[PDB]
Amino acid sequence: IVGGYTCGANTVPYQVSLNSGYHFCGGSLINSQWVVSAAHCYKSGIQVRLGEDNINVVEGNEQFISASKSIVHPSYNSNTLNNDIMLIKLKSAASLNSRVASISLPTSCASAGTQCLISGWGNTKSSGTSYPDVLKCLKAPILSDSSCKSAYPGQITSNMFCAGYLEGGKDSCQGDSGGPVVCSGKLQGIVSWGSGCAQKNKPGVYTKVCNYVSWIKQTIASN
Ligand SMILES: NCCCCc1ccccc1
Ligand SMILES: [Ca+2]
Repeated sequence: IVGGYTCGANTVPYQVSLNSGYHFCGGSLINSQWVVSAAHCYKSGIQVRLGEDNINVVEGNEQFISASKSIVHPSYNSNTLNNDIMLIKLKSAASLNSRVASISLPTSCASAGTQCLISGWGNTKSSGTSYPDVLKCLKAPILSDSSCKSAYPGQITSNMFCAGYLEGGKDSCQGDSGGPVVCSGKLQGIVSWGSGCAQKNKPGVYTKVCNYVSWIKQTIASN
């Protein structure tokens, strides 16, 4: 997260860190045994880390649980990142509490101008590299579909939206991938891609979760 703030411990209780010996992507807890992330975060050997603030220190509210199954979206295209969504089932159910809680799926899509909360442990610089240990947060509005498509000609599909600031300075970045965009209490986006971070006229692109709710609900119910 570039241009954001320190969230504070456990203030984003649905935020997960995906770990394969190191943090590599975020995700969102959507019930006790299922996490939503980006398909581009797919890998073997994932441990889901719940209840994290500092990812390099054991602070007392963590739950570490191996993934038992990953399900990349049937139509994920790694070339274009269309359908950049993946479900991860936990080997055992998380113990739900204050510090570890699920986030609701959308009932309908969000509108341009709606403010959302984006969070992660990604790079905090556009001027180089610096990875935080504690969770970072950013409030940002959903941008109009036309400003998104103007920013990224030929590359935005109906399964994507842009959020942030065309002026630059405030964005998601490397390491935030797969994490949440929460608007009005619902998971409306997943950190998906962009051109650099926090650059002028290049806002972040996010998977549009409202298009996937029926797939998520059917998949969970069958698995
Ligand atoms: N604002 C876009 C978010 C950055 C996502 C990302 C994923 C993988 C490699 C670099 C960046
Ligand atoms: Ca920790």
